[PDB]
Amino acid sequence: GPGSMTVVTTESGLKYEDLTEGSGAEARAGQTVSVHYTGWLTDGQKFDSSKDRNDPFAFVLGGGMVIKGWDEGVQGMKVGGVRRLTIPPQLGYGARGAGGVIPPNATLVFEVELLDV
Ligand SMILES: Cc1ccc(SCC(=O)N2CCCCC2)cc1
Repeated sequence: GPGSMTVVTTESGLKYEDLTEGSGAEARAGQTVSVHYTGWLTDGQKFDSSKDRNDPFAFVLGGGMVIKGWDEGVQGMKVGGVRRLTIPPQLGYGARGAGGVIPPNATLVFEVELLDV
């Protein structure tokens, strides 16, 4: 009624959460799709807001211009759907990580919102 709430991990390691069911169409491979991305720290500190550009991030799914959690996340995400994709410190920035923005060892919380495909 009010909504669902569950967490599940994949074999790759990445994770994702349901925020808003999308009744449109799952992202296609080899095609460009516009979606909004939001980077949040372990505490909730925002370090990236696609909304800044005032437009959806249009990128080709399965091209190589994103991270594992991205390809896998969008691969399932549907138009108008919103899911919280959780990427580890290994499948994200990398062993180096950001100077002060993001720590070396920590879970990165990224929000994905499909606007169009
Ligand atoms: C603040 C900040 C500025 C530049 C970067 S690098 C962009 C990046 O690595 N992205 C991963 C795939 C989704 C789009 C963003 C990371 C953080």
